[PDB]
Amino acid sequence: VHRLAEDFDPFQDAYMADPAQFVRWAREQVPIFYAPKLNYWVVTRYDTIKQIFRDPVTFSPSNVLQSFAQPSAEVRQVLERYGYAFNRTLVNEDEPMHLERRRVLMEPFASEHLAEHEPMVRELVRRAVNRFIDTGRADLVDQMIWEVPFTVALHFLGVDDDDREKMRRFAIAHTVNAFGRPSPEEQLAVAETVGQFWQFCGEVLEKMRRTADGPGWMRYSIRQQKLYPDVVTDSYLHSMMQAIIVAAHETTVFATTNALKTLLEHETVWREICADPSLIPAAAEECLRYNGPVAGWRRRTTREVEVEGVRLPVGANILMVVASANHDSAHFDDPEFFDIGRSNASEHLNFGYGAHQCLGRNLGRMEMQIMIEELSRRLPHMRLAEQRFDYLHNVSFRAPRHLWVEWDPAQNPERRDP
Ligand code: HEM
Repeated sequence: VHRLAEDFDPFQDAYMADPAQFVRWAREQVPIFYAPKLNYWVVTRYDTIKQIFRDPVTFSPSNVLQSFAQPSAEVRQVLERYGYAFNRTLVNEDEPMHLERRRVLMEPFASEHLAEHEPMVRELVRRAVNRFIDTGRADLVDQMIWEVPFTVALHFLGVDDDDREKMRRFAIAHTVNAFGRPSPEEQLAVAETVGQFWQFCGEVLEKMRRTADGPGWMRYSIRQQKLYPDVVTDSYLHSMMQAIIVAAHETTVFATTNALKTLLEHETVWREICADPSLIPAAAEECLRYNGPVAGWRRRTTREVEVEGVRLPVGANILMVVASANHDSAHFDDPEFFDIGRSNASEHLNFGYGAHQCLGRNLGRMEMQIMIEELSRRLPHMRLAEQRFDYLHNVSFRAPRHLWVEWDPAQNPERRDP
């Protein structure tokens, strides 16, 4: 138990594939421990994690997007060449300004406004499945799930048709760079893309200011800046395109990939949702609890504070193993039961809790639900193919990189006889 704390290393297959099992020892008997390989304190229980999320002044989100790689002089030089001035934009932003900015920018995330995006999501998903449904073997990640949430994010922002086509090359992987230990080479490749995207978005922001009464979050926020000029700076608005894409893209990809893996691995449940699609919203919620995209999330203390009887110093790094909380028998009855009927499944912590709780969570849920319904209606007869599941190593987000499935196209429901 002393040994497991000293040896704690999340940069390995077992933490990525099943973090809740990997730390079950700690959830059961060691609710806080220091991990000297990380210089992080690690918490694993549902109520400890809710307590930390509940106080954003004591427990700052300043380290949420902090890379574990050693810092890069070449990275800084590339970003300064492009005039990069990305702000800490909501997810890792401190009080008091975070809640003031969330108050003025949150309206377009309301369920009533996200409802306008539903036809576009349905069309993207139908068009993606059309491109592979007649083949009989496909990787659901590379052949649909990767791209759909990137395009959805650009629609939520209000990016115009020509600009979305020019943005295809910016749909890169950010998870290892922000939450893991990228090589010097990967760090520099991401920096170059980020700087180029900063330049591209400066130009999009001028155009959006010319059509400020048009649709989407960016134009909403430009109109809010006119009402609250001392709350919304120009560089914060410039930062909002990247912030939303990072927030909305791989999160949703990982959630959907995991949900499909779990539903196909639990064949009786796949059969149930193929028979009764009204079960899909609740099923997607239990997928988030049982096999969610968030392994871990982070905070840094701003004052000495007692957590589980241990007084942490100022500036202490905390890893909250959200997947462990989501498997915690002290909150979830029979947590190893994958139960799509679970009434409290939405009490999972993949969207956080409290002041920074995910603003886009209902759009993420809608995308998951539409992708599951399209595949259960048009490919009920598919099955997971034999394959190895590989996870990129990082502290926060987990999903297999590929998800191969196979089926008989002649038995597709849209071709099958009555
Ligand atoms: C399944 C998909 C998603 C997951 C798992 C997810 C997860 C998260 C998490 C863990 C946080 C931090 C919560 C906290 O500290 O309490 C967060 C914040 C946020 N997410 Fe999401 N997210 C998802 C989808 C999206 C989408 C689709 C958007 C945009 C439309 C989005 C926008 C945001 C924003 C703007 C924040 C910052 C809120 C704040 O700090 O006040 N997310 N998300």
